[PDB]
Parts: sequence; C-alpha cells; structure tokens
Amino acid sequence: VAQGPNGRALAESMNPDLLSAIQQHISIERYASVTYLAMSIWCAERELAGFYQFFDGEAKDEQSHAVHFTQYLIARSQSNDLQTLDAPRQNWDSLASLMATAFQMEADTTSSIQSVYALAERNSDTRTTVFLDPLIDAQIQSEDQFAYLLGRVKFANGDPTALLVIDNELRAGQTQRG
Amino acid sequence: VAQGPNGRALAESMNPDLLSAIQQHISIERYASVTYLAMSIWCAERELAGFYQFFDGEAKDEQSHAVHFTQYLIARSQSNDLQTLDAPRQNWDSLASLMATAFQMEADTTSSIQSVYALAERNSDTRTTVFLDPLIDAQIQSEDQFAYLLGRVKFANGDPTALLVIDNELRAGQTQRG
Amino acid sequence: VAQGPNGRALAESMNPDLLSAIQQHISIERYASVTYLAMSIWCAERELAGFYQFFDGEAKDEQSHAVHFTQYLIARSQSNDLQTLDAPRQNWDSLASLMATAFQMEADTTSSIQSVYALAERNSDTRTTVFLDPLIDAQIQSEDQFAYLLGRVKFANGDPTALLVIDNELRAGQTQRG
Amino acid sequence: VAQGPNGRALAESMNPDLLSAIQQHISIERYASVTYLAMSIWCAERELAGFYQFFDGEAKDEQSHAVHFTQYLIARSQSNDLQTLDAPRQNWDSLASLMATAFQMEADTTSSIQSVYALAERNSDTRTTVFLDPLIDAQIQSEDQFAYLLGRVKFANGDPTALLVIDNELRAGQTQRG
Ligand SMILES: [Cl-]
Ligand SMILES: [Cl-]
Ligand SMILES: [Cl-]
Ligand SMILES: [Cl-]
Ligand SMILES: [Fe+3]
Ligand SMILES: [Fe+3]
Ligand SMILES: [Fe+3]
Ligand SMILES: [Fe+3]
Ligand SMILES: [Fe+3]
Ligand SMILES: [Fe+3]
Ligand SMILES: [Fe+3]
Ligand SMILES: [Fe+3]
Ligand SMILES: [Fe+3]
Repeated sequence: VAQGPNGRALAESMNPDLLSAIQQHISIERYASVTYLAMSIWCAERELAGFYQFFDGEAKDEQSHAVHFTQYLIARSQSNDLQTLDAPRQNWDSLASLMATAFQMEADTTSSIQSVYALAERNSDTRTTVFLDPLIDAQIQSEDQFAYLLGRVKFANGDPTALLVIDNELRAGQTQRG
Repeated sequence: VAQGPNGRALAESMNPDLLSAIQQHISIERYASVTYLAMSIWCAERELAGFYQFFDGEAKDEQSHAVHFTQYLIARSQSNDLQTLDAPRQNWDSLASLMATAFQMEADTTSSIQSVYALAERNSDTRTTVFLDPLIDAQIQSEDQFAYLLGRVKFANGDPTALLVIDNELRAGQTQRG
Repeated sequence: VAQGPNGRALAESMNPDLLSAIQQHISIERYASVTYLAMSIWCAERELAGFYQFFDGEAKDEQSHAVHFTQYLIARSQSNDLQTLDAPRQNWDSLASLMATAFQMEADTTSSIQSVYALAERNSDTRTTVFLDPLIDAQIQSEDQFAYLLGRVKFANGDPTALLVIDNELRAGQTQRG
Repeated sequence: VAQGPNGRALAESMNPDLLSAIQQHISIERYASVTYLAMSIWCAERELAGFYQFFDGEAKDEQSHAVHFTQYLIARSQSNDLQTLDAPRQNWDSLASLMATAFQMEADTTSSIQSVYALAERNSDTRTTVFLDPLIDAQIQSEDQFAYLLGRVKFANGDPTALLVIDNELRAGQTQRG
C-alpha cells in the first residue's frame, strides 16, 4: 500500500494540476463566504433585515462547501493548502447592484467547479467527477434562486416600498420560486 | 452595623453626588416612559396601530427600568426621591420626525447611565458599575433597534404605502433586525 | 440626529483608533477560525477523529465570534472593514506541538480583546467594555479548556495508546474538566 | 420490440466487451465478500471481536453489491454469468498487514468499477455510467473509511493495548472519522 501526499493510505494518485485546481476552488468557496458576509453587513447597515439574514446564512453555507472540499482531499489522501483569502467587495450603490454581484459570484463559483470537472475528465479521475456532480446540481438550484432574487429586486425598480416587501419575504424564508 | 439614609442596615456608604445622579436618572427613565406614551398616542391618532402597540410597550418597559433603579437604591440603603415629571413632547410633523426623537431619547438615556457610571468609577463604587453593566448592554440593543426602526421609516421616504407595510411589521412583533 | 460612518443613526461617536482596533480584532477571530480548520485537517489526516471533530467545531465557533463583532460595529453605526486573511499554520511535528499552538492562539485572542478593552477604557467607551465583558468570560473558559486538552496530551507523553484514549474522549464530547 | 440475450424485452443493446466487464466485476464484488469473511475469521481467531463484527458486516455488504450488479444486468436484458470464485487469502502476520490487504481490496474494487466505467464511456452507454456513479461515490467513502481504520491500527504500532481500544471502538460502531 502506497502513502499519499498527506500521509494516508493512497487509493489512487491524483494529477498535481488537478490537486492545485481543487485547492484553488476551496479558496473560491471561502471567498464566496466572506463576500456573502460583506453583503449581509451592507444589507444590515440599511435595515434590510431579511436580506441580511439571507446572506448571513449563505455565508455559512459557502464555508460548509469549502470544508466539504477539504474533506474530499483528505479522503483522496491529498494535501490541503489553505490559502491567503482576499478581502471581499464591500461597497455597492444599490441593492440591485449588490444582487448582481451576488449572482455573478454564484455563477463564477459554478465556473470554477466546471474547470475542475474538465480537468478531472482529462485525467480520467472518475472519483472527482462523481464528487462534483451533486455540487453542480446544487449550483443549478442556487443560480436559479439568485436569478429569482436579483430579478425580483430589479422588478422593484428601486421603489423602497417594493424592496421592503421583498425584504419581508426573505425574512419569512420565501427565498425562491418554489 | 450602621444604618443608611433610608433606615436599612448599610453595607457601604454612597457618595451623595452619586446618589443624586441615580435619583436624577430615575427621572430620565420615567420621562422616557411618558415620552413613549405620548408617541404611542400620536401614532394611534394616525391609525398607525403597529407603532402605537410598539410604543405602548416601550412606555411600560421604561417604567420597569425606573422601578429597577428604585430597587437598587433600596438595596443600597439609600433614600429614593421621586421627582416632578416634565410633560413630554407631544407634536411631530411626521413619523420620521417622531422616530428621530425616539432614537434621541434612547441615546440620551444611555448618556445618563454613562454619566452615573463615570461618577461611580470616580468613587470606586463597584456595586454600582456592576449594577449598570447589564443596563448598558440593554441600551446597546435598544439603540440598535431604534436605529433600525428609524432607518426603515426613513427608507420609506414618506410613502404612506411603505409606512403601512412597516406598521404591519411592528404589529406582528417584527421590531428589530433579528 | 447624526449619522454614523456606516450611515445609520449614531448614538455616540467612536474614536477612530478604537474602531480600527475592533476591525483588527475581527481579523484575529477569523484567523483563529481558519487556524482551527487547519488543525482539524491535520488531525483528520492522522485519523485523530475526535480531535478533528473538536477543532471543526472550534473553527465554526470562532467564525461566530467574528460575526458577533461585526454586529456590534453595525449596532454602533460604525463601518466594518473585512480584511485580507493570512493563510494559517498547517504543519506540526506532533499533536502536542499542535495543541501548544492552539493554546497560544486562544491566549492571543484574549490578548487582542484585552488590547481593545484598554483602548475603550482610555476613551471612556462603556458600551464597548460592556460588550467585551462576556467575551472575556468566555475566553477564561476556553483558556481553561485548552490548557486541559494540552495538558492531557502532554501527560500522554507521545504514547499512541494514550492519544487514542484521549481522541475517543473528544469524540464523545468530553472536552473539559467539568 | 427486440429481445435481449436474457430473453427480456431490450431497451438498448450492450457491447459484449462491456457485458463481459460487468460480469467480471460481479466476481470482484463476490471475491471482496469472501475476502472480508476470511478477515472476519482471522480477527475472531485472535479475539478481536470488534474487527470480527466489522468485517462480518463488510462481507454481507459486498455480497449485496454483487447482487445489485446482477439486477442491473437483468434490467438491461443481459445475461448473468456467475463465475467460479477463487479462495480468499486467509493468513496474515499482523492486524496491520490484514488491514493493508483490506484497503488494497477496497481500492482494487474501485479500480474494477473505473475500468467498467471507461468502457461504458467508450461505448456511449450512459445508462451504465449513471448506474455506476453512486457506486463510485460509495467507494470514496469506503476508501476513506478503510484508510482511517488502517491508519489507526498503524498508529497503534503493534501495541496490544492500543489494538484492544480500537477493537472496542469497532464493536461500538465507531468505524469512521465522522
Ligand atoms: Cl435597488
Ligand atoms: Cl414619515
Ligand atoms: Cl504528541
Ligand atoms: Cl498490528
Ligand atoms: Fe459554494
Ligand atoms: Fe454558492
Ligand atoms: Fe430605560
Ligand atoms: Fe430606553
Ligand atoms: Fe473567539
Ligand atoms: Fe477562541
Ligand atoms: Fe463492493
Ligand atoms: Fe468494498
Ligand atoms: Fe449523479
């Protein structure tokens, strides 16, 4: 039995470029987390309590995704390399602008997973494509959800009255089309 | 065993300037109470039933704070001196103006506690600083809450439709960021 | 009513040096979080599942502390400034060495809070000292706990059999003196 | 409607090389089963009752996997061909050596599935890749688990006291990192 780079027994070696791609993706999830924390704060500063609660939960969920990836590297007997984390964006001129950045962050998270997925396919790493499949499914749902929240905020057309109604929807847990 | 100014057994003497400061602060709490009663009436006169219910409860809570301070003076064997109470402000041109006065009243209540706190520190009265600590913590929460309600009302920008939505939030008990 | 730096109604201005100190402390809590994540991974790589579960939970708790501080700045109408986060330490020669770093991290977190506390006292910011008081109390308990875990691991004197017994204690939730 | 090789109605023909690969993989699962039975006996002979119970259950699970594959061939209207089964390895010099063989058996089971998966992809048999996807996911978890058990036994460094502690973990159902 061979030992993997993290010292555990190795079921199958992993291409170093694929390993680097996964370590980088963990940073993307962690950056999404702190970005949603920054968004939760921006909303709290403007008394948008439902949006604050929504993004507070999204920040925790993205961190959970990051940890889920670290556990996969452990399972593959590969080293983790937790990286320096950039500061998030913290300033927006409007809730519509913030929601556009949130949607982009979600789509960019999927693009990062897709990049890892393609590298795994090039290397015939079927464990990794199988690991990523449910995460892509979750990304479809999250993109659908963020397109819903962004679209509803844009429909409001900057009317504070409409944004208060939507804020109350989010506080109530009404966060997707259903 | 020595007897304190109110006749009870005295654990430790209190500086007369600190005692006067606490008696004055009791008046501040009582004045906050009648101010919130006046605000509850102003809101009721304009059919803002959620704001009326909110300020009706705040009036009762501030009175409870006043009584809590009278009990501390009893516990310290100090005399209470219940004072003449000024009439509250009763007229405002808008809900936003009323909410600004409410926020100021809350911040001024904290400033009064801070003034007592500093005098207790000058006199090394650790019983009094310990007594005030949880009241300052409650003031942080109340200032946060009143900044939330004021900010949400200002966001409404005088639109009656938005103010009705917020009024319904308050009637439902949705009175802070959460 | 004045507006604070984050745009909310301002109960009382905050010294900019104190604000910077709190923003820096938020980074300390976030760094403790990712440090405990790195420790959880190191333990998982060596099949120390109880230590892995313990540090996984500590990472989540430190993040919660960070968010708790961001909420205080919101409550004080002060700006948050989420900072670049350094990469954590990730390599240790032994569990005893890891636990020494964990204890130091906990003590250093308290030192950071103490530094903020002293600055608040210099500025007579009683809201901030009151806010920090329960966090210092929690730090006493955490230092006591980490001294317990470190001391028990050192008592084991590197015997794998003893470290397995302690690992099972932690998996069972037996993480302090009680 | 065409009839498949096993006589049932045929939804889509299967490449004979892919069919042979699946029939061979069924033998791999059955061989893993009898290997884990042999390991359970070796552990029982040495009073390692927790390891005996663990491998007794693994033997039953691998047989279930084999039957799951036979049901897929039925579903595809393909013939099953149950093969002669080799005798398992039955002798080991130590528990650490046994656990290394167990880990290798698990990794080799995954390699067999990967071989079938690649053949299905070459033949554009999407039913088969979809069928195998959750089995690969289960293999990741099993490899992670067996790396955990092997690593913990190796950490024990042959100390009977440590092996008794681990044996009791397994009897209690504590068989993975969690
Ligand atoms: Cl907007
Ligand atoms: Cl108004
Ligand atoms: Cl050690
Ligand atoms: Cl052994
Ligand atoms: Fe994510
Ligand atoms: Fe996401
Ligand atoms: Fe009060
Ligand atoms: Fe008050
Ligand atoms: Fe902390
Ligand atoms: Fe801590
Ligand atoms: Fe199997
Ligand atoms: Fe298996
Ligand atoms: Fe799938």
